[PDB]
Amino acid sequence: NTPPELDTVLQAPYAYNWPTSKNVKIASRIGIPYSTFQTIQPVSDAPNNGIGQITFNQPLGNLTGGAPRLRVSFTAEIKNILADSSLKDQIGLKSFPVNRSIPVAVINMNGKTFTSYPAQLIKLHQYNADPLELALLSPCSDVDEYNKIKAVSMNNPYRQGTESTDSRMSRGLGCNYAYYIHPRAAGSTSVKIDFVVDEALVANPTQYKNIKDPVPFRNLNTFKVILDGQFKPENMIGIADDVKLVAGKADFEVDITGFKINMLVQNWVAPLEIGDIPKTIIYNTPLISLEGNISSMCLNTKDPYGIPGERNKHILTTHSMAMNNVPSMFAVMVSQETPTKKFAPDQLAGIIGLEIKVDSDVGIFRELEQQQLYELSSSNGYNKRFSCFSGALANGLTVADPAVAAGNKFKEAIFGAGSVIFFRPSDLGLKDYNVMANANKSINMQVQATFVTPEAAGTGAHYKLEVFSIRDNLTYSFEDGTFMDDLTLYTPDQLLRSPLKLTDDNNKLMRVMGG
Amino acid sequence: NTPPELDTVLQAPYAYNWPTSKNVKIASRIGIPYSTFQTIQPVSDAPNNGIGQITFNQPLGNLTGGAPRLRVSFTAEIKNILADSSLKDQIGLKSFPVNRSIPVAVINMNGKTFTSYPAQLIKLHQYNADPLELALLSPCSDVDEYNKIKAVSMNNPYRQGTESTDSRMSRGLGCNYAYYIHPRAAGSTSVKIDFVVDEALVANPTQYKNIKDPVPFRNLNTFKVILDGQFKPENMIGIADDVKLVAGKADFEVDITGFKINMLVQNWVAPLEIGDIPKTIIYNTPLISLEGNISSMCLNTKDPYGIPGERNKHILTTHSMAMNNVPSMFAVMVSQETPTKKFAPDQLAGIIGLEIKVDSDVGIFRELEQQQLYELSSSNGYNKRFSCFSGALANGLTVADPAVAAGNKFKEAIFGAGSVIFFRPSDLGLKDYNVMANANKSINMQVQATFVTPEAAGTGAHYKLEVFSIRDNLTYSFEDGTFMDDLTLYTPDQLLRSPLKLTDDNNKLMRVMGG
Amino acid sequence: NTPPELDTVLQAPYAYNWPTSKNVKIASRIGIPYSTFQTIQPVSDAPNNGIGQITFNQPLGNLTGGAPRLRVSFTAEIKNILADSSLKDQIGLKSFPVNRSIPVAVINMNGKTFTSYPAQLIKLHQYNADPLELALLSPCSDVDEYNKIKAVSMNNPYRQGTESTDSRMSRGLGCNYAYYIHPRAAGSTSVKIDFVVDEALVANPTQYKNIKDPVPFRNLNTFKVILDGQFKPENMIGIADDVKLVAGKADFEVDITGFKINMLVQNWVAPLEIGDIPKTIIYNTPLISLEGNISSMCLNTKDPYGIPGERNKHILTTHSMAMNNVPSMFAVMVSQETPTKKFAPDQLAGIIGLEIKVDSDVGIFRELEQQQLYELSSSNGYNKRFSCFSGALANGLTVADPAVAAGNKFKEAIFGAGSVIFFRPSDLGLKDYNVMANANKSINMQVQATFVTPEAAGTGAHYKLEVFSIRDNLTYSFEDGTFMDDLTLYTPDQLLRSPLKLTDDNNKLMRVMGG
Repeated sequence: NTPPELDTVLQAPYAYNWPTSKNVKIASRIGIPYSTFQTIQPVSDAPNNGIGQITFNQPLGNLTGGAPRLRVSFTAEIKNILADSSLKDQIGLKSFPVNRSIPVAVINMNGKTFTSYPAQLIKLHQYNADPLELALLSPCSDVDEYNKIKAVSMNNPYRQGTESTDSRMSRGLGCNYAYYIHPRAAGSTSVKIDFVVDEALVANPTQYKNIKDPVPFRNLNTFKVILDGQFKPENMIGIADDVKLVAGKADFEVDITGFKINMLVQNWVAPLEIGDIPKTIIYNTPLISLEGNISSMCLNTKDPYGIPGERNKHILTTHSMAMNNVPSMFAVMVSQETPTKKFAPDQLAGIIGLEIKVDSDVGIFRELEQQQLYELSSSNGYNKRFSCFSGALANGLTVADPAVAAGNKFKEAIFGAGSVIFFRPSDLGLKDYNVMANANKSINMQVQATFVTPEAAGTGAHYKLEVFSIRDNLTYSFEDGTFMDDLTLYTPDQLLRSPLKLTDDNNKLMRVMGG
Repeated sequence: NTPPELDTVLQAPYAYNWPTSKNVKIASRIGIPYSTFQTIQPVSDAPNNGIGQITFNQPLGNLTGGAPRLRVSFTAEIKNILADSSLKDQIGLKSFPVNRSIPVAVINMNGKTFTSYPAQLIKLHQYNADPLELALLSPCSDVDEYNKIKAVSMNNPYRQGTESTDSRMSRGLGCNYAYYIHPRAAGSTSVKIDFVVDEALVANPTQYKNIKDPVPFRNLNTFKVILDGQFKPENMIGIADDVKLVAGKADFEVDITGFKINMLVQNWVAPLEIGDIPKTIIYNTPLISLEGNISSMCLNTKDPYGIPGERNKHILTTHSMAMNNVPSMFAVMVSQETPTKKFAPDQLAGIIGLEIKVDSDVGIFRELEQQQLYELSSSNGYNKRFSCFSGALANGLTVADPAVAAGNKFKEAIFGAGSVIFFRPSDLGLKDYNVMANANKSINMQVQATFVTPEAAGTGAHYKLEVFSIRDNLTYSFEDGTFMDDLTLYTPDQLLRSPLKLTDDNNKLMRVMGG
Repeated sequence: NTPPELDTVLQAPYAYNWPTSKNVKIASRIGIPYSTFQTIQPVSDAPNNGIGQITFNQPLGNLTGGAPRLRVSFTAEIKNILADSSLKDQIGLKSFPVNRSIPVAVINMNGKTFTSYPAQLIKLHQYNADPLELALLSPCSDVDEYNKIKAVSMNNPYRQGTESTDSRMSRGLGCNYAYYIHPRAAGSTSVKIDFVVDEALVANPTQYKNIKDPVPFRNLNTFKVILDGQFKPENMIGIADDVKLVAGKADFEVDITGFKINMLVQNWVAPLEIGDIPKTIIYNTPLISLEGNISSMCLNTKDPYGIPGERNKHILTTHSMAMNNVPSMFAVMVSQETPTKKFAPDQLAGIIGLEIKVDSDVGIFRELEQQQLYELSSSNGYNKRFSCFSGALANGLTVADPAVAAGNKFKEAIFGAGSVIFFRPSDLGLKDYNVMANANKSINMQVQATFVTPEAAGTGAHYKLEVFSIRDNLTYSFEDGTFMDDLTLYTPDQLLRSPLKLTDDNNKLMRVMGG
């Protein structure tokens, strides 16, 4: 054996590639103009507390912006605050408050209805995208890293603009959204705050994924958007966990008043320079479905801030989930189904173990510990840090401090927000090689998750294991006005025989959707 | 209608692209050496307080570095500080203090003079570039996010190295620049600080835009740089707004002494491996011009920290701006023309509305509110967050706190620094399709800006609306020694008929300048 | 002279590149599965304090993950802590604690032994890579910015998860690694903390550089890993400099107990879709060598927090370093050879000057001041800020505060961690153009470094100037099982005549190694 001959190259700086008449060109520009925005009012008066069906109906010729936005404005009254609380860096909005407040939405484009679930869509998408991309969707794009929020915490998401490390990554007042706090009298136990939130609608077939440069829709003879409006305090208002309550009150009481809503769209004539618009335009419109869920009361007997190994290992196992084709990705999370406190972070469990069954293949990922489950999820787009994901004790030295008495340990204890595990069928390493993304092949799946919860010793709460699927799904816009959508399914043999793609395509006009 | 047939591909990791003799090559390197730096002294002794004309004159054969740097050193005495003030995280330099201190500069290259205005150039460029790119221009590249700077504020730009979230993005002591504080006696009301600032000169035709990998200049038989030196305390020294004054003093008094200045260049022989240097070398050298300005006294009757809707809507409208060709970009800002406090941030207004007239087309962008104006500016390179841009109350909870009395509300209130709106002619969405970037066509423009200011109720100040143009302008270096510069102008018909560019060029050597 | 004609293009958004059947394709996927992890125990019981030889021996067929990980777990008892110290944000691990604890490692692949020095490798690599890449190697990837760590410091690397600006970039508890603090009784002067660290092995031929997507090894009939285990407290445990000691104690006393260690690998069967594995696979496996070192006692007579110009200019000059070929990069650092405090940061000097001799060419880089040395090092991958690199006083206002008495100046004074200067032979700008990266040409090098140290006046310590080389070195895996490694050397004339590469290759499957 001998090493093979390797050819040589002489690297030199790009500065020596001299700009000349042979390699320089002057650009002019056309673009999507900003003189083209219009405000669409709903067909009837929106409910003053934001609870009820809301409908928009507006035909639009030519091009319509692919990421239309909903603009809500309202007053929130927060009661049962201890008298003369400063509330510095302690009040704000929850993450993606518009889409979190819409359990279901129906969009009609030229007689074709699209039914989707924005609250579910954004619940997954918020953990699975570039933060700067998410900041263009919502002014409240930052997601909670920890299960309790306190004023001093460094990345406290209710920090004001001047008190935040990055005001873009805060949901506090004086950050990305307009607000006004009503005057607070001395001795007052309540506060009124006006809000305005301009957020992109996360619902099929909108282009929330391509919010950087969204492909517009064309020639909408019929265009309706029907929302299940659930803009209730629990889906919007956030209060830090160290805000003190009035004596004899368990939780804060919040009321939404003066609720208004409009849809903001861009509408413009296509320029002649780009040429004739093609007969059939394709749009990436992912189908998210809850494949299975199951819950149980989880009772902690031992301290969650104590020895990590002695934390109560709660187990939930789904029923068999029948699927007629293979999704491109799955998402697993264990969350508190009925929250105790309405305005605190979403209580997710720290998943410490995961075993998966697919048809006859059993015990997949059984060997994996938290670090590898984090690595797995991160490799499929999970956008947060291990301190959050793990659900482990985040401030052990603060709690272990002997100055903190035994009765106040739990109060001081702050945990990571919890786990969301994204996995693809290729990660499973199935000996059945026909089980591949977008394969037209039926399968049965069962998911068991072992997890730890942040509740104190002698207390408990209900937790639900959820398994979602993210299927590749396209929407087709035909020249005659018709809209259709379908899954992109092929036989195992087609996909196995297809050409390899180890890199991006050299032709930059090409797009490779799904997988 | 039926969905079209789509071809399939099988994606696999880059790890499976095995390195072999067929796809591996070994590199060696040549580069711009670091043994090549020269210090050029000015022709005469520089003024000890940094006020006056400063001239460099140095012929240089072969290749000269495209981004030459000015290195200033001086002592600053700050007086009227309250006795025994700690000054922790409260003293530093303003952003780009070298270029901010040069209102005009003349560079001569082989008989061709280039006249530019560095203070204007950098005032725009600081808001319109990648932060890491800007950190290579100046050690004081961080721009103010808020109109008042206080010691506690999280991104306080006078935070010391150990107290900063990112010492690169601070302008404090113990960050990117050398300094020395003279010993402070107990009871002293003044402090002396030595500074040294090594900053790239932002003046045509220097390659401040391509600071990463600048294209060098060749064979400078004549090379002169003539600066209007205005290195005043007001253009350099920063003092936090919560530093307390001596009794009976309105503002701090600052004196510059021991001012020295040199120019740092790289000069080297071109390597033979890159081949013959081409006959004509092209350089990107943007032309920034103040197209129009107008000002007025703006009196606030209502509190700026009060109801945002009731903040005084000040209006300024430019005269008709005649232009013989169409610039690629415009910039609009409303700024305080005579500052009250000399060492505080530049007070910009929060622009809440913008009406633009171009020829017979009137009322463009009238529908746009702050979020969309921010989106517009950000899409054309604006590099700061909404909390800053908006000019809105940044710390509402701190101010609304009942512990803060009515007389101290204003003192506690901190606002966003204010708006800078970048827009292209394509953003306007004009009926007249001949109005395109780099079109050789005459136009008349008028700009009206509606804005709010940060001054208290019963006070006011003078604010000037400025409308800048950023024209595409190239500098040509001919083999015989001649330098020329010209705008890159073409007929509307030429530009309309040109080939479309939806993506970057596949050939990596190709540059596409302007647009 | 006249400007040349330049061709025009019309730029337009990527949204107008409509997705159609002509430019869209649907992907399916294969990937490196997560069902494939194995835990390998060592051949004998690991030493309970982590001191001794540790050997792994495990044959592995098919594909083995190119970046195998070592997982250490242990208990650390820290004694001599002042009674009832809170220890908030004051205890954690040093950077890369696994690899720092291994002075030498031998890896056997099918009879071919690779001897490397992980502690040296990571000492350089931690300063010379993308932080997000480094975070995948170790949970303690953040490197010290300053020579002293205090609790209040903004980027204090022992900040807990909830107290960190970025928990990924902290080495504190409740961040990237599992831990447990044993209960602390009132009046206790010691604390016991369990740790678990899962860290990639940095040793030839592992793919620690390509940690994102590592190329796996194949068909290991013999696979042994022999470690010089030096998992001692000084290489792992970190204690903040403002933690107070028990009366009559000079330093903290720490000992390791319950030490265990395993190796985590991925092992899987290559999928048939990628085709036949090529005969010879190439791996990038850089060779780092200590070319020369020299030391001396460095006594500071004047205050390091005083006038920067009056700080003692210590000089160290290496002996002549004979090398038979030209390395692609060099690294220079001046470090404290025997630390005074065992659990504080590594004390590096601030290098203010650097003279280099190569053969008959003397005084290279003699003109360069600290800003240019920082620029030089950063252009070759140095990943930290000037505040750190310079070694200058980081908190001058804090120290110059008259409230701080003359005797407490040094205690308050915090300095940048110090300099690491990376330079290539092309940076030197030698007359002798045959001295190029990977040239098979012998040379003699001498390096002189002028530097300042952070020790107080009337004290001193031993500092060693180290000069490392980073040679391009490839490992070849032959189909018959054989492994070889060699430097990639060519004649000067071969490299000079090779084709120019001003940009990346258009073919994305091509790799260009070294240079």
